[PDB]
Amino acid sequence: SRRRVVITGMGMLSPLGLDVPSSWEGILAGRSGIAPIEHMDLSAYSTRFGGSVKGFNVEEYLSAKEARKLDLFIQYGLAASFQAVRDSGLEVTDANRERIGVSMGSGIGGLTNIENNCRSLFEQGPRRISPFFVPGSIINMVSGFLSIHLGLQGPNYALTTAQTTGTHSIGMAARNIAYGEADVMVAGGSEMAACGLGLGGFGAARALSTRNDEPTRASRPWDRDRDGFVLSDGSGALVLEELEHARARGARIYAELVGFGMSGDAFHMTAPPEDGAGAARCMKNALRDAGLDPRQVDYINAHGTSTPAGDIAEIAAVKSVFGEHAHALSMSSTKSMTGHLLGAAGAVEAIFSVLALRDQVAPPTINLDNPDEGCDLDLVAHEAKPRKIDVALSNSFGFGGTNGTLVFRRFA
Amino acid sequence: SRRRVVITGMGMLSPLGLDVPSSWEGILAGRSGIAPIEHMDLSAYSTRFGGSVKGFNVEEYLSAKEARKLDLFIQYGLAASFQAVRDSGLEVTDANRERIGVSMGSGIGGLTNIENNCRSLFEQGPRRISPFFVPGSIINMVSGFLSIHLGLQGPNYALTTAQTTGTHSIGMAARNIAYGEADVMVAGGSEMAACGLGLGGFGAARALSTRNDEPTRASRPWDRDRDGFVLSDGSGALVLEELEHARARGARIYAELVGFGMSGDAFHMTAPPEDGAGAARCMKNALRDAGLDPRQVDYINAHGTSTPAGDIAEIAAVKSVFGEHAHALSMSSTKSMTGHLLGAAGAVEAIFSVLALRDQVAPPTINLDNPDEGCDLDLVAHEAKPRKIDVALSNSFGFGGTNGTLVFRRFA
Ligand SMILES: CCC(=O)Nc1nc(C)cs1
Repeated sequence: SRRRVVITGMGMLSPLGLDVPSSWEGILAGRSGIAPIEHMDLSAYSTRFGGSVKGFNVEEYLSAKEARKLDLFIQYGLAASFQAVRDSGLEVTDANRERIGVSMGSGIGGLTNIENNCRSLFEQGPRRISPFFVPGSIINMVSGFLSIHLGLQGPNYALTTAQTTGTHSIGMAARNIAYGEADVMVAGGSEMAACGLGLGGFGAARALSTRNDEPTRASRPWDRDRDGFVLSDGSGALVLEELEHARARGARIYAELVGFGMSGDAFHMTAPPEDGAGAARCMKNALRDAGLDPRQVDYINAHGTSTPAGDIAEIAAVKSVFGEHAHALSMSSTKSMTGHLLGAAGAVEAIFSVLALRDQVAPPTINLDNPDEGCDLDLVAHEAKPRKIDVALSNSFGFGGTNGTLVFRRFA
Repeated sequence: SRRRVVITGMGMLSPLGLDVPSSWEGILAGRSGIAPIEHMDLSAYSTRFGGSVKGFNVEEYLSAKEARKLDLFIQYGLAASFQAVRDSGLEVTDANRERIGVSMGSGIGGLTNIENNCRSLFEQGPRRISPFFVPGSIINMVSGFLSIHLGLQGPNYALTTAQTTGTHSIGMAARNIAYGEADVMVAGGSEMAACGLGLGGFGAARALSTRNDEPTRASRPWDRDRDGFVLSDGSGALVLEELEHARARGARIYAELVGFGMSGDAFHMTAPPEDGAGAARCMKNALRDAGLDPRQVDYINAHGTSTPAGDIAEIAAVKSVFGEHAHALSMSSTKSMTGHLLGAAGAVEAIFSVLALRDQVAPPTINLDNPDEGCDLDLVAHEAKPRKIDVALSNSFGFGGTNGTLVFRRFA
């Protein structure tokens, strides 16, 4: 048998705000965090908008000297991790520090730092590359820096599974606790790829909305006028905790993490299969992991990226998995508001799924003005929907055909 | 309930050879694969040598059309994966494809692709960025492309934990099989960071040997004249397999993977503590995991990077863990010959550890002419030592104080 895993702490930077309760207020009001990107010449670029983190103050977390050494994606990781640990009330001691680990990941990592260090390498040669370039940019330094600052000696690692990183990080953090390798983990992801290489990289693949005239309307999952996803920045982080350990110290428990699914499409590098067979296997694996029958699911936080092929495959997968229950469950895409935080997408959407359990409300899919062929499920168009939710799914489907599903259940 | 995990396949690219056997003959013969780098102009760099993969033909594995769009780390990752799966004699069917996953990792990833597309972006503009830039560069696409080529629909992910990547990838892939998430995993890592950003970034942090005039003598772990690590490129992949699944198909079994440890130093972003405290925690967890008396350990394949601080911390860690038995076991650094393949160090060194069990031989530490203060263990200076090896242990340490230990033993 296996230990049960609860959420005792949550932390976040999104395009909707600098913490969870502000972000969530935005989610439930159907606000967009999408706007033209500032302080950057995007003239030669086909996309000029995204979800930026607005008014982030890194000195709330770090000295100016330590923040200077660290990619924006690491600063966002640390902010969310610190918020989450503080949200948990957890106290690290000599007695427990070896039982507390970190799995914070990122899809794309330190592009902003790689751009600046390239600028210097090409203009001036290697001798202007920063000393802190490697340790200030590599993806495992959110885990590394947080572990050093808080004295965490538990499992210390980072995942990079593109747009599935946050979901994988949280699920495999939960595995560490359930099989007794740790009692507490800080898990999620962070991303800042609304930079030249991010917008250029994804623009070159024509993966991005080019709807520059109405940036708030660009992200329209399942709408017949969608034209690709919206690149967004930020971080999610949860404190996962073994249930007995949480009860003993009198922790506030948001929800129980009951199920983790993984699967590979083994199909295509960027495109899912049309029937979502991989997402369907993953969701089944997640429900079996939880010992739940598909009928018990009430809410799904879709991947719902606003790509033609991606949005339709998720409908196919849900119909397949859930048969005569696929219309009963509510399924929204909060990317309609936040855009796609890539590796951080799963972290922030896990939090939104937890808070849909707390508040008994399905968040909206905004911009779903004209559902496409076959998109006839309860996609919670335009407006939040209060309803009964005992069990919430959060899905993530990534490049390389890598899939992740988390199942959260109400704790009482 | 926890299942046993054996090695049925291995595959490799190293500075010593284009596969495992040719690599291994180099290891046993004490050959260096370190040489001035020929593939670029490094006259403006303080380090102008490393461990290149020599004569690599990607068209032994992939069509030119696919290879062109993939970073060398990914080509190297697939070449090792393909070798390993072929060497396992495993056949992939509808019966088993859902039970076969992949976790191939990288510390630094697609830095050549990211540098070249950065060059394109600043000299020309976003219109010259390759459409294949993201899928052909991000770290999780070794696992992705492998899954697409072989039809592996099991758990699909990648770790990025710097110089620990390969050990963590292998260990967590065994935890997948152990806990029943998969029956087979292809796990390891790949690296190709020998570009301007790679040599420059590590050069700017003053971490690299500058012994440009004698590159074969540069990597000298525990020698008093060591002056930094040597940067090397390549790939290690292993087929991990549940024991009864291996027995059921008459798999040839190289050895059993009995033990995995992780720990955080929670000390420093780049420097190990002088006492080897987090390395000691990590080996103690690994040994307890394997249910072993620490006197059972015959051979340690050390991290052994040829840094002043890293090398001595290891002696301390080993002495602290093994007490007087620290004088009986043999410890060596194959990095004396391969140099440091970073996130792939853990993968090729796991294979070296398994081959040390099969051929009953401790590979040498070359260039160990004058061992440093405290470095008084059997470090297998100069020449391979034939000796009894039932239990072999492979250590890795990384930036962010992230530690990994694997324990292998002979299987009969
Ligand atoms: C190491 C992180 C990484 O691969 N990031 C990438 N971003 C792009 C846009 C391509 S590869």
